[PDB]
Amino acid sequence: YLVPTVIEQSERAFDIYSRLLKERIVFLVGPVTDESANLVVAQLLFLESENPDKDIFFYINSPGGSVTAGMSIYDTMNFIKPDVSTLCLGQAASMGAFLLSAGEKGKRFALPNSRIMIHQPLIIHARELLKIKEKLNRLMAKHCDRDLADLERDTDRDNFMSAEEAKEYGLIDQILEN
Amino acid sequence: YLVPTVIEQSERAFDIYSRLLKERIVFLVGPVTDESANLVVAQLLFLESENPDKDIFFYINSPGGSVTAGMSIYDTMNFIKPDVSTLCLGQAASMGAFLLSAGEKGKRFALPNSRIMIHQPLIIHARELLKIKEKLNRLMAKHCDRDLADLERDTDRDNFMSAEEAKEYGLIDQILEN
Amino acid sequence: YLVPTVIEQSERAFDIYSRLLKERIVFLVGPVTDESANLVVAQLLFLESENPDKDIFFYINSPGGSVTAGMSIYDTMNFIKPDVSTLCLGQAASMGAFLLSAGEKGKRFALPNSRIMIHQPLIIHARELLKIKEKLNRLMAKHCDRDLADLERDTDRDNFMSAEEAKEYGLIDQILEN
Amino acid sequence: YLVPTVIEQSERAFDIYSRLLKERIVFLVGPVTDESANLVVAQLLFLESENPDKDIFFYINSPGGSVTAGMSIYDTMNFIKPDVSTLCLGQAASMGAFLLSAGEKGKRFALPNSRIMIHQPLIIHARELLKIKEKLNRLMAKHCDRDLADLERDTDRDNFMSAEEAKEYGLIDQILEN
Amino acid sequence: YLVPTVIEQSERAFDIYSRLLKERIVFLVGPVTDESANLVVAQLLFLESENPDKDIFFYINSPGGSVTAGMSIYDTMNFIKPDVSTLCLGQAASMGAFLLSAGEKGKRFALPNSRIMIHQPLIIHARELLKIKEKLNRLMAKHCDRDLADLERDTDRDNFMSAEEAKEYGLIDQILEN
Amino acid sequence: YLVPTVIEQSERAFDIYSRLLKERIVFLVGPVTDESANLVVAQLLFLESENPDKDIFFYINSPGGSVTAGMSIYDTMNFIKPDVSTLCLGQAASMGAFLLSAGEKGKRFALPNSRIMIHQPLIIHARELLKIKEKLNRLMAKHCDRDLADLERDTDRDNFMSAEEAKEYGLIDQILEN
Amino acid sequence: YLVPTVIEQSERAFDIYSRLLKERIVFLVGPVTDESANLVVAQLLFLESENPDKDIFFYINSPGGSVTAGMSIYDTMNFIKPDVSTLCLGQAASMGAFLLSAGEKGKRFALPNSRIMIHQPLIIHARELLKIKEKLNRLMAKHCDRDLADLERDTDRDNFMSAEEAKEYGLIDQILEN
Amino acid sequence: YLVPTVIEQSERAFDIYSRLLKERIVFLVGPVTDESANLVVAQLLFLESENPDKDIFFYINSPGGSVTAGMSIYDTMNFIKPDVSTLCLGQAASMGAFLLSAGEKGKRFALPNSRIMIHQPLIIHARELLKIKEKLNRLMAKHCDRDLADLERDTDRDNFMSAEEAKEYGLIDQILEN
Amino acid sequence: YLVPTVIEQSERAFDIYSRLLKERIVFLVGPVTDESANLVVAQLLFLESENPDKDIFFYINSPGGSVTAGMSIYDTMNFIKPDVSTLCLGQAASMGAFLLSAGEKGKRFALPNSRIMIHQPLIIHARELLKIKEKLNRLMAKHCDRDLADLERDTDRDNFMSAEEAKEYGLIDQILEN
Amino acid sequence: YLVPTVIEQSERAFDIYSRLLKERIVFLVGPVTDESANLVVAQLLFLESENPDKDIFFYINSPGGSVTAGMSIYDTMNFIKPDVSTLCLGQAASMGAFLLSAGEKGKRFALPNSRIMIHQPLIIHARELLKIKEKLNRLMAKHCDRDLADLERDTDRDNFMSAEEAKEYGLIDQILEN
Amino acid sequence: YLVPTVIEQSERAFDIYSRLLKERIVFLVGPVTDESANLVVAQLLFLESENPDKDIFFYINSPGGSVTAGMSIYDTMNFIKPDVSTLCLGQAASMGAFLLSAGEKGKRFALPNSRIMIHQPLIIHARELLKIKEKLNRLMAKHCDRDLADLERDTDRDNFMSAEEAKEYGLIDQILEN
Repeated sequence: YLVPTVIEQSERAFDIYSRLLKERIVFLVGPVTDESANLVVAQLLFLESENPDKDIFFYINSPGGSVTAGMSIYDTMNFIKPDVSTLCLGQAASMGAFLLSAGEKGKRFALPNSRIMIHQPLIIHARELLKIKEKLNRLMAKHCDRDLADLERDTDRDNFMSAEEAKEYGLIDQILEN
Repeated sequence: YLVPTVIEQSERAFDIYSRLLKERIVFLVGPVTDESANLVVAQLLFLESENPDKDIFFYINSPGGSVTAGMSIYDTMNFIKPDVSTLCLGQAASMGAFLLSAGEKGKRFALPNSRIMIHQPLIIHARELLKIKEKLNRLMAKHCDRDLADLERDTDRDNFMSAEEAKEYGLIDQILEN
Repeated sequence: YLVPTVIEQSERAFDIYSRLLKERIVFLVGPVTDESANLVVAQLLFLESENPDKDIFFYINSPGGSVTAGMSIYDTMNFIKPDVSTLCLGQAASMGAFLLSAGEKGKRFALPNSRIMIHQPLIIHARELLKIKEKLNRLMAKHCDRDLADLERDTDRDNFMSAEEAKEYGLIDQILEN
Repeated sequence: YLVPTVIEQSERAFDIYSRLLKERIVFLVGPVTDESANLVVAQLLFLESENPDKDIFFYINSPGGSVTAGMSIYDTMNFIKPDVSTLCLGQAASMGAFLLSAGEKGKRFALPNSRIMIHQPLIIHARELLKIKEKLNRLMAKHCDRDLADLERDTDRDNFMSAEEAKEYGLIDQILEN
Repeated sequence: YLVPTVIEQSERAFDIYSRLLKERIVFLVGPVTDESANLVVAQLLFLESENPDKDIFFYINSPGGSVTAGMSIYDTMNFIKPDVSTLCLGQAASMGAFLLSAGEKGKRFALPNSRIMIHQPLIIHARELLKIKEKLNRLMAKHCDRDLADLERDTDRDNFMSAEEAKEYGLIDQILEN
Repeated sequence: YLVPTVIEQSERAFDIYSRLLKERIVFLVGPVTDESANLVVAQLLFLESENPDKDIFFYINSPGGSVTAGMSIYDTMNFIKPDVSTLCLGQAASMGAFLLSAGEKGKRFALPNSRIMIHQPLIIHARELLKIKEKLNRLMAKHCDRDLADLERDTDRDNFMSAEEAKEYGLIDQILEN
Repeated sequence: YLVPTVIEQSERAFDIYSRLLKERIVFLVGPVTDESANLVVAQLLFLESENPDKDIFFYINSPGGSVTAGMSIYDTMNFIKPDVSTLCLGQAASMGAFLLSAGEKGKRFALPNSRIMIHQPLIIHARELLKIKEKLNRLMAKHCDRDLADLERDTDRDNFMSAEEAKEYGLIDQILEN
Repeated sequence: YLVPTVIEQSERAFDIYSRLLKERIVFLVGPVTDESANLVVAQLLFLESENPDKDIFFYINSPGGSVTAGMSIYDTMNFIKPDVSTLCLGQAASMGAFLLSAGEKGKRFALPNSRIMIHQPLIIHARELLKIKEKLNRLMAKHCDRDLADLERDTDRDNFMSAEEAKEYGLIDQILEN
Repeated sequence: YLVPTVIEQSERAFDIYSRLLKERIVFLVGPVTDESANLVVAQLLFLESENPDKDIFFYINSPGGSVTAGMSIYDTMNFIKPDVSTLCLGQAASMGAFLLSAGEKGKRFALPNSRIMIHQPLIIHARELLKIKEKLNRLMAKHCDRDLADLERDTDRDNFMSAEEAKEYGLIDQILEN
Repeated sequence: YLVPTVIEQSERAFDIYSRLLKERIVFLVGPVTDESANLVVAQLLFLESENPDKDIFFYINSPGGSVTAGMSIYDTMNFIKPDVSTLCLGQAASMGAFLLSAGEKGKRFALPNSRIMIHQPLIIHARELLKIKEKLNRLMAKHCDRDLADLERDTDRDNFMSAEEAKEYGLIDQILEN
Repeated sequence: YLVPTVIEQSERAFDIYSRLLKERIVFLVGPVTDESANLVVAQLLFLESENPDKDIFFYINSPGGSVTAGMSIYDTMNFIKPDVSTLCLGQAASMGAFLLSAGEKGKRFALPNSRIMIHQPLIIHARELLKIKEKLNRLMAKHCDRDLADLERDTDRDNFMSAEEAKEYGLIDQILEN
């Protein structure tokens, strides 16, 4: 795709994504891969360095992806000093929902027509996948202020939640209309 | 394709799309994908930032695409402060028609020889697709000042509407000859 | 993937990876190949030249790769004067775990949700692979302050270790939460 | 792969390989092909031109490749005035080992965990390959201060030598730990 | 392949091939194709224009290629005023050997370990290929100061000549060791 | 695969499947396709013709398949006079479970380690698939002596039932150990 | 697929399809192609020859196919003396529905869970397809005792009819449960 | 492959596999698939019918395969009246080892150089695979007169057992040299 | 390939391979696979059954193959009562040489221009392949009346032996000219 | 290809190749492969068995093939008692020429417009191919009553001989016009 | 393609080609390949054997093919005692025209709308193809009672001759209308 160039007044020419990175917006679009995860991490590290006291807005539009790739993003967000806010656009599923729910508590947002899926399909052998299964359900339960039993019950099913359902579940704090 | 470069007098060299983005024109061409949807969103966010009080012209030439990708565009247009006007060029179908009808009421336009299709083929399981089916028919009914029953009847069929038929249906407000 | 551009204040425009290389961060992402290994080496040599007394931070997110490619990285890290610190993000497996464990003793780190695998699948004939097998187990035993017998026992199995298990094993020195 | 950009203080921006070429380091990575061989030659000719009295460091990480391509490198190294030092990183095999052994006598180096293979698989008809077979064994014998009989015996087998074995064989002069 | 950038002192940044073109070196690497032949021609025309009295060094490393493509190079070399010297690196075969032998008489060189093949496989119908066969054998005989009968005999066989054999044959004038 | 030949004493040579068809056993193995469904139908029609008063044993080992293909089998079983008994071997899922449950009431069997899935993924437009969805849930409810509400609830989930669970659900009448 | 062999008592061994052809059953399964249409025709001609006064049962399970191929079947059925009865199993769509409706009036049957689609997608230029469109709608109107206007209205939509709806439409005469 | 034909004296010509089926030998060769499993089942059912009091010899040479396919074989062997003896030739792994261990107790054999692997890789979601995991470990523990804990420990690792180790484990009863 | 049919006088028509199986000749041609190994086993079992006191001639023309597949042949030959003679035609390598050497001692033959290779490339993890490596070297040493040390030395190299060299090595007993 | 069936009067139906095998004609057509070589061997063994005192006519039309495959044919022809005559049809090259020349001395024939090539391209390593090269040149020299030096000279070139040239060379004894 | 079966009254069932072979008609259809040429030869040899005094009718419908394959047919036709008549159906080109013209003089026929092309495209090196070129032109000149100069002129062009032109040229003797 052709990525548009915009001009910042200060003049500096940036592609549209770099222009938004300047505003501390990091995008995760499409499946989480080692490469896309590392770009998210590189951007998060960069933004902390430029100003440790300013929020980072992590926009998620993603069907899922690699667990380890997603976990590198997760730990980076928890590790770096500035709060990382999250926003769900279109969808957040599997690791995408995980990363959404993992944003700074009180700053996790969704747009009204988004769909959030907490199902973790986990696809290594047979007991290595379970260590992951349990680890993710525990972290989700923590993020959601829910019992481990509730996440064990719900991350089992590929059902989507509306932004309101996700808010009540505890994955997001607010729904943004304007 | 080779994308031409034009010179803005102020001089600044831009590709033709970036030059038109400078005039607040955002293009959606071809199928709506996560990547193309995110480029539309990135452009819409950018334009709001540069001047929240100036209209954005969203030009649509698209056969359809992913629902969630289209919904990220939809919510962005509804979310950002400046009115987002829409124009149908060639065609708008499925999600393209949705996004066309979703433009700011009173500023939804079509060119005379365009063809607009409101059919929503929806192609997840079997009851997750219906949540979408109903959600889109309700939003279309809202956009069109039509009963839900009318959209349930018409989004069922892959028939195309002329710009005049779309105007009477309520998808567009005006047809532009000059 | 589109790699974002950021601006260094001094102005200089860099892609995000080059911007982090400026901060002495070298990334190894994905499988270790001759090309990716040589890029790591080129970066390590460069950084030593710019300032031999400053630490290099080598970030690893890798499932494994070629042994000889990994060994060129290993010898470069041991060869160049400045300490090379390591960090595991997401995962380090096979040669990735080797390179992680190979970082400067006292400066080998992991993030809390990473997974470290010391299994060396070794995939030449039949006795050329064993020279490698033994060489890697001896180096691992050295890195870990473990008996050769312990590495012979554990590099045999494709089990993953948590950051805490890796710390107790002796692959890493510290786990970083913040 | 994305090749990082670094800044030379003098400022000049270079990719990492060009930055190291400035320091007279030429890399041969991966199989020797007509294109990669010609890049090595072009770099060697360039470096001689800039300063005929300064050593060139030729870093080799290569499984082998075309004989004629390798011979163009070989003759260029012997032809150009400045000594061309060599270093084995990871591995040097077949033509790679040939080029390693072919470096300036007294300046042929290897890293400790590298593996050097002098086997020449030679893969033209049946007697054209032998002219090559004999020519390479004679040149190897010359480089190594070994009898033709010894190279005829050893270039026959696909066994790898450790850096110490290669040093005793006569392929390299020194092993570099620091 | 990544082509290195070097800096000319005058500063001007050039890729390594352009930097050598500045020194009047033209490279023909790999098979002769319409595109690669035209690049050689474009470079030869350019160099004549910049300075008609300075020699051009045409470096050949090529297994062969299209006859008509090779003939465009041949006529350009004969046509342009400055002497075009030739050098064989690695190999020159079929059209490559033709172009090597076609260099300015007294300035045709080879490196010591190169291999030169004058066999012309000629692969149109059946009598169109013979017009070419005869034309090339006559031109070779001219270049070599040999009888047509000798070229008819030797261009028949796919045997390689050493630089010394090529010198005695009459394809090259000198062999360059230093 | 090679299909074995066996001899019937009466002698007549049959492939193993034809030999079992002679004993009134019809196999459905693998996905239900138009071709495999028609073979089942052809066999069922044949067997009724040979003896309308003898039971037909329909052995099912199938992950699912086309609905219309499965329905041709279903109607044939209901249509032909002799009772069609069913047996689940390995698995019966989607249409396979449907056909299993559809066997003559009182003669629906499963083997102890089989797994039965009543989930109907239904993969036409959007309201044509629902006519099918409802039709299949109603027929399942009939077969199982369950409310439509129970099948609407359970055919929604891709969970497998053990033979005992299927027996309690009402899909099978008996479990056969010997 | 393996086609079973059955034995006719008279003994004669037949594959299951040939055994049913002996009972005057002709199957059309899957898309109508020139080859499958010609097999249907060959069977119909054969059966008329063996006994011109006995009905032929043409079983249809088909999504559609070539118009000309379907028309050869249609004319053969109308041409040959014995009545050709039809039965819909699973489905009959496009040309399949045409051929179903085309059976002898009073002997057109469907099984209860079949789905019949009269939509004729017609996929030549632009006016050659219309000659077909009109011809098929006229023949359907004839078969159904419906106005041309009704078929013009309904063959326009890809909706499926239940056996009862098809009976009321006039495509079939009876629905067979037993 | 061409399958040889042999003549039975009684004369009857059989392919070699059918000739051995006559001697009650059933072969499972290669991966267990729905088709190969059903052929094994068809053969087992046939053999029981011909003589319920004669042993069946099931020869296994298989790396593994589908669980449900393997379970249909397992239940058939347990279900049919005559003892089913088993023999491991070459190897039995995963489901192959399961089926080997599942033979009639006291009649489970292996050849001396065979290799038996009880590892069950299980490759559905995440808790459907565990129902299988537990079910197979329980059945293995039963077959082997071992604790569930021992199978949970050993079916975890992809290690091979010699025939003697398998005998001591309890997978086989005897090793056959002659 | 078309396999010729020949007539046995007794008349019985056989393909040429079946005709030779009647003479107790079993062929192993090409790579040893599970399927080809099982055909060899099936033939060996058959021949023992027809006459346990008559020799079987196993003709080998094979580059190698699967170890486990080869071992099933090996154990069958050792297991069945009649001596199994072997003959090398063209070549026997890897497992082919193993099976050749494994024939009945005193009846292992080769044709004069055959080439026998005892190299065992063994291509599982890293210590599972060694169990095989050692097992095969021990069996070879047994077959050859050689020390384990000699086979460890020679099965290491991909050199071919002439029939005379194989005879002296101890792989074969006799060379057959007539 | 469809292979015709002919009737032998004695009646017995044979395919045309089997009918000619009955007349002791063995065909080698196309490249020599392990499979085609083994069919030739199987036929030669068969024919010797039926009548050891009758000549076998081996018809060759072949561009070449595997050496070991060809050698199995060669040794079989030399091994079996009846003279094996040879005939070249169309061509005999490489191994085909070898096998032609290898026929019984005094009974080696060619048709007048055939082309015979003794070039042995030999396409293993580098000294394993030479053992073959020398072995084949020695056998050819034997067959032709020529010096080893003459075959070393001529098997070097891919030139074709007419039947008369082959006769004078010593590859064939006679040329057959009628 | 399905090849029809016909019944010979004597009854004997033959495929249609075998039935015509019985009438001494040999067909060459499509390109001449080693396999199709050998089938023609096998048929010609067979027919001579059955009755050396009866004509063979060789029907040609072929665009061309391999020269050596065609020459094996040519020599067989000239070699075998009975006259081989030829007939051109549809076309005869290149080797097909050669074989047509090569039929027994006075018995070479063509059908009226056939097209005969004597162009010999000859598609080896460059002088091996000419030996063929000359040989074929000489044989054509012989067949046609034309000068070598005339065939050298006309076999040069890819023009087609009508049956009348071919008759006047001398390729055929008669044109058959009835």
